[PDB]
Amino acid sequence: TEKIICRDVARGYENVPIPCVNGVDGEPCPEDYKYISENCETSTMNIDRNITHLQHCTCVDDCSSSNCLCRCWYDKDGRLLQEFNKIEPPLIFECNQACSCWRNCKNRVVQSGIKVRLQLYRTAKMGWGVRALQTIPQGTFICEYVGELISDAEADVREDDSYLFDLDVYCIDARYYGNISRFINHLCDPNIIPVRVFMLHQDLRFPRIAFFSSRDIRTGEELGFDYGDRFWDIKSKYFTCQCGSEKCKHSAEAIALEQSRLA
Amino acid sequence: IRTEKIICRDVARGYENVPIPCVNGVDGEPCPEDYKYISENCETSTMNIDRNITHLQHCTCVDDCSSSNCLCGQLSIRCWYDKDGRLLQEFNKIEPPLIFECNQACSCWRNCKNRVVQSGIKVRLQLYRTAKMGWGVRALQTIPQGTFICEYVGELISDAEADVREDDSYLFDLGEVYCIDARYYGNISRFINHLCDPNIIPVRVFMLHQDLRFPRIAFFSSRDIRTGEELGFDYGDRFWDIKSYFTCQCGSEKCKHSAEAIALEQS
Ligand SMILES: Nc1ncnc2c1ncn2[C@@H]1O[C@H](CSCC[C@H](N)C(=O)O)[C@@H](O)[C@H]1O
Ligand SMILES: Nc1ncnc2c1ncn2[C@@H]1O[C@H](CSCC[C@H](N)C(=O)O)[C@@H](O)[C@H]1O
Ligand SMILES: COc1cc2c(cc1OCCCN1CCCC1)N=C(N)C21CCC1
Ligand SMILES: COc1cc2c(cc1OCCCN1CCCC1)N=C(N)C21CCC1
Ligand SMILES: [Zn+2]
Ligand SMILES: [Zn+2]
Ligand SMILES: [Zn+2]
Ligand SMILES: [Zn+2]
Ligand SMILES: [Zn+2]
Ligand SMILES: [Zn+2]
Ligand SMILES: [Zn+2]
Ligand SMILES: [Zn+2]
Repeated sequence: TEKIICRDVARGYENVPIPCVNGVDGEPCPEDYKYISENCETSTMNIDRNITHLQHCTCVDDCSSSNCLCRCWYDKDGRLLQEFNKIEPPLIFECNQACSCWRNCKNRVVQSGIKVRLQLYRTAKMGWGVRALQTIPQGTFICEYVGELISDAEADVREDDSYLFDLDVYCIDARYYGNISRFINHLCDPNIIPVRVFMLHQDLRFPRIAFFSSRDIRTGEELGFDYGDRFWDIKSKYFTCQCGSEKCKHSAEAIALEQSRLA
Repeated sequence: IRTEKIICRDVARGYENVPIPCVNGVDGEPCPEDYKYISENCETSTMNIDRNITHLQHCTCVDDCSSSNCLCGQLSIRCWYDKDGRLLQEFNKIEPPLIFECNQACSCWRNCKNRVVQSGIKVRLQLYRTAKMGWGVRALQTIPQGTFICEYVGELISDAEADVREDDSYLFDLGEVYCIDARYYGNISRFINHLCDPNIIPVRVFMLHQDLRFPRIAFFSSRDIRTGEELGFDYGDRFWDIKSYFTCQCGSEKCKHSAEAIALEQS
C-alpha cells in the first residue's frame, strides 16, 4: 500500500507543501541533502548585483505591452506563449527591483515560486521521481533547478556527478543542497523544458534554470526532461535508461542496436 | 490642502506584505518620487558580502527553535522573540544585542520562532505629511511593545563614500565601517522622523548571511504605540552635530535639539 512518508519535503520553504509517498519499496524519505529554495554559494562567485547594471523597464502598468524593455514570453495567466521556441529557448529577463512596475506585474512568473501541486514519489525503476497532483497546461512554470553554484572545474572533481546542471562556464550541483527539482528523472519523451531566466541580477554566468511544461500534463504523470548527451555519455557505462518509452534512445537495447548498427 | 487626500494607494508598489498608502492634509506636496522604493538592501559597488552557505552558524533544531539548545538563539545570547514574534520585556532596549535569526543552513522549518524580521512588514503604516517635519510615518493601528515594524533599507556604502555624498540626510551607520544610504534607493523607513521621545528602537539583525560588517537594521516598538501616532527614533548625536542648518521640530517637552534647547545649553 502507498504511504505518505513526509507531509512536506520543502519544510514550508515553498508556496505549497511538497509531500513524499512510497508504494513501491521500503526506502524512507531521502535526507542525504539540504533542501534549499534558492541557489547557494560555497566559494566566492561575486554575482554582479549592482542595481545600476540592471536593464529594467519604465512601465507604469502591469507589463502586458510590447513597450516593456524587459519579447515577454508570458501570456496573461503566466504561461509561455505557443510560439515560444521549446527547442532552442531564448534567455528570459523578468522584471526586477530597478523596474518602475508593481511587484505583481505579468513579467515575474519564475520569481513568484511554485504554484502547481507536485509530489515526491518512489518510481518502479528510477528511484525517486516527481509527479503532478493536478493537470498542468502547456507553458506553465513548474519549479526551478536550485542547488550549489560551482565552476565546471569543481564539477569535474566532484565524487557525485548525478545532480549537475550546466549553466552555459558554471554548474548548479544539487547533490548536497537542492530543491524538489533534484528528484526529476530523465525522459526520452520529455514533458518539461529547462529555461535560462534572469530576475534580481543579470550576471550572464549565472542564469537560473526554470522548468516549464512543454505540453499539457495529466494528473499523476511523472515529470521529466532530456538530461542530454553529456550525462548519458558518462553514465551509460554504469546504468541504462529505464524510461520504458517506445522512443527511448538510452535503454541498453537502444545502446546495443546502435553499437551493432555500424558493424 | 484643507482636506486630507490619498496621494498614493501604495508607495511600496506591491513589494511589502501590506500596502503603504500616502496621504496629505497639510499642503500641496505630491507623493515623493525623487527615490526608488526597494524592499531589500541594494549595492551600487562591490561590497563582497560573505554569502558562503558553509560559513553560516546554524542550528540543528528538529522542533520550532523554542529550546535553549538552538545555536542561533545562543549566538543572540538567547532567542529574544516571544510566541507572537515580539521582543521580550527583559530585552536591552538601551544596548540591544545582535540578533541571529534562523537561515537556509538551519535544519528547522521556514515557520520556526526565530524568523520575525525575515517575514516582513505586518503592521499597518501610512506615509503622511507632517505639519513641520515634511513627510512622516504613522501607525494605522495600535502596536504593542517589541513588535517588528520595518527594516531600514537602502544602498550599501562605505563610510568614505558616505562622507563624499551631497545628501547626508538618509544615512544609517552600520572591511572597516559601512553605511546604509536611503537617499536614492530606500523603503518606508527613509520617511521616519527623529523624535527626542522615541517609540521605536533600531536592532542589528542577521538572516541569510552572517557578514558582521553588514547587519540589517530592524525597527521594533520600544513601547505600546497608539493608532495615528507618529513613528520615530533617536537619530543620535552624529546627525544632530552636523545638522543643527535646522533645528528639531518634534515639539516634545523632552526635546534636546530644538532652537530653544540649543539656546539654553550654550547660555
Ligand atoms: N531515465 C532514467 N533511467 C534510469 N535512471 C534514471 C533516469 N533518470 C534519472 N535516473 C537516476 O536518477 C539520477 C539523476 S537524479 C534524479 C532523482 C533520482 N531518481 C533519485 O532517486 O535521487 C541518475 O543518475 C539515475 O541514477
Ligand atoms: N525632529 C525633526 N525635526 C525637524 N526635521 C526633521 C526631524 N526629523 C527628521 N527631519 C527632517 O527629515 C530628514 C530625515 S529623512 C525623514 C523624512 C523627511 N521628513 C522627508 O519628508 O523626506 C532630516 O534631515 C530633516 O530634514
Ligand atoms: C553525469 O552528468 C553530468 C556530468 C557533468 C556535467 C553535467 C552532467 O549532467 C548533465 C545534465 C544531467 N543532469 C540535469 C540535472 C540532473 C542531471 N557537467 C560537467 N562538467 C560534468 C562532467 C563531469 C562533471
Ligand atoms: C548628518 O547625519 C549623518 C552624517 C553621516 C553619518 C550618519 C548621519 O546620521 C545618522 C543618524 C540619522 N539617520 C538615521 C537614518 C536616517 C537619518 N554617517 C556618516 N558617515 C556621515 C558623516 C558624513 C556622512
Ligand atoms: Zn515592463
Ligand atoms: Zn514589470
Ligand atoms: Zn521590468
Ligand atoms: Zn529512455
Ligand atoms: Zn534552532
Ligand atoms: Zn529556526
Ligand atoms: Zn537556526
Ligand atoms: Zn526634539
